[PDB]
Amino acid sequence: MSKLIVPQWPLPKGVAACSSTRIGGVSLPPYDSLNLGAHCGDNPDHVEENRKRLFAAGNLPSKPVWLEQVHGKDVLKLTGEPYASKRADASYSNTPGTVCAVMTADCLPVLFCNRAGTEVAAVHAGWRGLCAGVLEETVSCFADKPENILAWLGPAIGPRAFEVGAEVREAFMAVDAKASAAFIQHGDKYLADIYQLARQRLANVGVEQIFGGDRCTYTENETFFSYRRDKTTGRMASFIWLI
Amino acid sequence: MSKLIVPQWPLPKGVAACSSTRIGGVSLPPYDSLNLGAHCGDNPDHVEENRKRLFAAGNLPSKPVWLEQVHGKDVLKLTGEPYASKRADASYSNTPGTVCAVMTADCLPVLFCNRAGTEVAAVHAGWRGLCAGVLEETVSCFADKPENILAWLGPAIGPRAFEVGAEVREAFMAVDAKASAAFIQHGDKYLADIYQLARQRLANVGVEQIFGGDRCTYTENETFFSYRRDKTTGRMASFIWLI
Ligand SMILES: [Zn+2]
Ligand SMILES: [Zn+2]
Repeated sequence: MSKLIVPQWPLPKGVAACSSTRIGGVSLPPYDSLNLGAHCGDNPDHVEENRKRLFAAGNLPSKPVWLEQVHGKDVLKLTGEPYASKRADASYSNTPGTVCAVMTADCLPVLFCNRAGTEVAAVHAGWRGLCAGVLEETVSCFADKPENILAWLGPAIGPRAFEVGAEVREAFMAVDAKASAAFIQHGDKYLADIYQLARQRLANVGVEQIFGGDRCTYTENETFFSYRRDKTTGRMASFIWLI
Repeated sequence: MSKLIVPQWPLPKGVAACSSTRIGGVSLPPYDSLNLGAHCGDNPDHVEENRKRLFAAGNLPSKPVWLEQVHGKDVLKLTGEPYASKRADASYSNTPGTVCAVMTADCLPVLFCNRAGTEVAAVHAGWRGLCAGVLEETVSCFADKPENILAWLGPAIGPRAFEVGAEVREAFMAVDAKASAAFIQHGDKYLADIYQLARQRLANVGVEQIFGGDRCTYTENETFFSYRRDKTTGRMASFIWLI
């Protein structure tokens, strides 16, 4: 009964993508059902069961190439299983069968693929990496032209729960003063719209086509895990790959 | 104008309580008339006005101490504004003037107080915190004995609309098989009686005096906001305090 989100976009013929929810797994509170993360304290066998179940649900051709997400802006081109460091917050693939995966629980998941369906990419974009331009570095790994790139914004904490400090807002404006529209005042802090921020950097890059960005990990607690909300909790993941 | 629900129970001397409804406000759809929630996308000034009307109608001594409800089971004791964190789903107070409040739109609201009139508490009981035991934790905050504690169940999504998966039912039965009675199958799901579950947990702790729990936020769409019913909508709240 694993419920799986399918990105609403003109998915190209040779591309398959899926994003998970906290439902249909086997873990117990505070990671109650489909927790894919192996680093939040959950029962290690349950995490294996959840992964085994989601891979089947998603018809993944092979195991996802999990990164060592350090909230930076480095993109790891999945050229071949023999890697040095998997340390990074994005992956790019031009290889059929290889699975791009990003692990999240509030941070912005973003999936990319060219219209021809010959190259994909997955990104975990927290504010720091977002601000440092992880989306720009990902896009630049694409041989194709921005014009031909599709971007899907996965479930993340929305503009009603993503409360951030004044530095975060000033951090963004100090790169593209137009980020001012993504912040609304809420006391000595602001309510940021990570989707709006992504769209801006994406536009700056040329990517005219963007979908998703209509969910909230924090608010829809019955569907997603949320680090901001629960502190100790499970993890969801977004996957893309060339068939 | 600001129709205010008054708990039907043996209200003690120095205690006052009220619970709001969607009527008598200033908001427009999908939050038409008295929305109290400031984080559901409503017009803040309207929310600002809806709150001022209620506080007057309710004749509250001060502004309510809004919590950061995360659907957990943490209870916050209101002894001094400088608080480490506001993250909680229940509040307790033995200080006059202090207003305990919980914001809802389906989840179970519960107000507490002792027969003496020296202790009060409010609880936002989502199904997880209810299961994880937020009512027991709230009670164990009272210096008085359960025998003397009065409990009121405010409007929540009733037993004819609160549909849940096998997980919910199982989670509850895990804690106490007796919880099987609050569930009645509907297709591949069940119909839960949140009030029934509250009463059981309340009884396990010796709370002999329980009132209310005859409403349904979902069904009575002309009186309450419903999260299950409307996806985007306002919020009601329940208030209690020592005069
Ligand atoms: Zn993150
Ligand atoms: Zn709730």
